[PDB]
Amino acid sequence: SLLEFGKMILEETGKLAIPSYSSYGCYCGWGGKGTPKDATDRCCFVHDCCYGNLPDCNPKSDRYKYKRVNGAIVCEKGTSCENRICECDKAAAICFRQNLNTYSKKYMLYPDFLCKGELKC
Ligand SMILES: COc1ccc2c(c1)c(CC(=O)O)c(C)n2C(=O)c1ccc(Cl)cc1
Repeated sequence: SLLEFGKMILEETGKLAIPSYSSYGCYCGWGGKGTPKDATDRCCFVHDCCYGNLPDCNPKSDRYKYKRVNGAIVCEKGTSCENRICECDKAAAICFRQNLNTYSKKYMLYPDFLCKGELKC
């Protein structure tokens, strides 16, 4: 679920998901279109594609369980949808952590009109 994902993001990065990752670039949050602005935004593009692999799952609301094995995220067994949603969220949180060094506040609240075009998953 979005609330869990926000907690996983905060745990990984030390940034609050809202507002650091909820309106960032072209894909973090509302998403849709354009060339991702930077590595962090690319994390969000891939996460959007990951959710898109799961058209009959409901990632905003479906809760999954995960644990920490020392710092590593281990998705625990739930339903198929929950397992897959967890792996998508885990990857995004790790991606955000791996790209904190280039995270840029100038991309927060990035305007939709600067995000134009395709980019297939
Ligand atoms: C490839 O682009 C997508 C497609 C679907 C998406 C998202 C991004 C994000 C992006 C996000 O919030 O990070 C969410 C939440 N999607 C869904 O929830 C969703 C839910 C139910 C169905 Cl049936 C289909 C899709």
